[PDB]
Amino acid sequence: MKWDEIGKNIAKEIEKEILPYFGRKDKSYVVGTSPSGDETEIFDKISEDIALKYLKSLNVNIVSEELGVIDNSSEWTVVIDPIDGSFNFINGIPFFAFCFGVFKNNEPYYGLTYEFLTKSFYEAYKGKGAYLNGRKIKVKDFNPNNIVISYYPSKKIDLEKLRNKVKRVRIFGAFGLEMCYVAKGTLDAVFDVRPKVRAVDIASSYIICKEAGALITDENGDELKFDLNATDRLNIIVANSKEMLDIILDLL
Amino acid sequence: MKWDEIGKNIAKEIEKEILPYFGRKDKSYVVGTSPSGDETEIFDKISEDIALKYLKSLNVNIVSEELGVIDNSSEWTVVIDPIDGSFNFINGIPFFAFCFGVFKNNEPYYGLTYEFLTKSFYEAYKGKGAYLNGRKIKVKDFNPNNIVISYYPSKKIDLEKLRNKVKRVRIFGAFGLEMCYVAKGTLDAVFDVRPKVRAVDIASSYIICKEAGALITDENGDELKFDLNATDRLNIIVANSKEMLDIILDLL
Ligand SMILES: O[C@H]1[C@H](O)[C@@H](O)[C@H](O)[C@@H](O)[C@H]1O
Ligand SMILES: O[C@H]1[C@H](O)[C@@H](O)[C@H](O)[C@@H](O)[C@H]1O
Ligand SMILES: [Mn+2]
Ligand SMILES: [Mn+2]
Ligand SMILES: [Mn+2]
Ligand SMILES: [Mn+2]
Ligand SMILES: [Mn+2]
Ligand SMILES: [Mn+2]
Repeated sequence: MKWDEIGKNIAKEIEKEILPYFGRKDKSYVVGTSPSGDETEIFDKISEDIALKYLKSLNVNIVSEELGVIDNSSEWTVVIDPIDGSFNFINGIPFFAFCFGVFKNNEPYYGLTYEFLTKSFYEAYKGKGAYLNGRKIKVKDFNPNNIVISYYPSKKIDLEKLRNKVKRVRIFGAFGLEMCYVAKGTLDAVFDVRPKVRAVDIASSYIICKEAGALITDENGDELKFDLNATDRLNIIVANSKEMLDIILDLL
Repeated sequence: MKWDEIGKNIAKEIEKEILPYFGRKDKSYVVGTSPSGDETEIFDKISEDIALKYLKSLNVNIVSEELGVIDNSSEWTVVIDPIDGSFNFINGIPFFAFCFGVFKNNEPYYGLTYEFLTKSFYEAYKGKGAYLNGRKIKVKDFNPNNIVISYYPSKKIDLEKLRNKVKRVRIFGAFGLEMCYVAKGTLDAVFDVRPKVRAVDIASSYIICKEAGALITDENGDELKFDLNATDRLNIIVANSKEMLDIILDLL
């Protein structure tokens, strides 16, 4: 059973257990507060549990938004965001996804990202190409007019500066899956200078952007580095290229 | 035949023959320039071309994005947008719909709005009430500590103010469909004062929205009143309650 066979299973299973919850704002209570502050809706937990029901038997560490960490001493740890974008999901906004990330000794091994309503498996092995349902995806070739980013800026962020250079603005309110929309050349880039995105949100899509050509810098335009934890919020800047990144970095 | 049945029929046909196309930015390409200006792309013309098949035997007036406007000197006028949010559609962003607005002597009569990705019919008869797939829909009870608005601003639009007063930005690139979201209680609002939206984007939802209880309006809040042609761009502010309208108006 390969790592994707693992992930893919989990995601499909999760798919069926929780789709009748999409929009159903009346069907979901909160079951508790998680490490990062965020509230765990029952839809959230339920998804993470199916994940836990598979990775439980194996000897591996776990990182997972709701539940937090579960160190098992292995040179293998998985990072799952059981639902990337609980909001959109409960408010019937069709921008959610499942995030599965595997790390051998804190190093990129294989990232799974499943966007439920498209049936789109975004996955990629460390050094082996980033794909889309098989099809070979890669970031987009920059265009100094046709830029199309999605942002989550800070107060100090000059907005008019940005918006004048950007050709199209989108903001789908799920940063992981938005990364993958960079992964395939849809989006030119997507940042978040308002430290919110935790490890568990960007893990699986970290690995895929890498294997697709994205840059994935931090605030000061430096090679983003992070720790495997369901805590600590950080500044990420996934991008299309230098030039793009260039553009971003300054406006901040 | 009941309009609603005719609206649904066309929709299904459209989805039958272009959902395959979804995301495949390769297979498509520009085909003409629309009267409004815009570039017509094959999926668009394929979609429209299927509409007119059904709506030309009816000998009704017809008005749509690509072709423009066919005058049959009837009391009845169909207004069509074969794909709302082309861009996203041809670029894997799962946010796009079919807009079927039927007018009785330049006066709202019926409205269909179809979210292909979600199997969601947004329909409304004048004086009947806004429906989603059966369930009855209304906007959402305002709450300043929880606004969720989408928007497309120009120059004189204080972005400082907006993001600071609101609690969640969600820009989606499909105004027509966004209207149905500001009509089912997903967003508190969505305005477009970067005059790009046209009759064919709003029309069918202008209905649905109203009966759902929203307060559509123009620049200076004086109720939205539009002609029925494929050109003539026009500001607009589909709002939750008056507070929203206020706020949108304040910032403006
Ligand atoms: O789109 C984001 C997201 O939904 C976050 O959960 C919220 O805290 C932010 O303020 C909003 O802008
Ligand atoms: O969402 C819209 C849209 O997709 C248009 O194509 C683009 O010209 C606008 O700049 C963008 O904000
Ligand atoms: Mn959360
Ligand atoms: Mn989550
Ligand atoms: Mn998440
Ligand atoms: Mn267009
Ligand atoms: Mn269109
Ligand atoms: Mn449109």
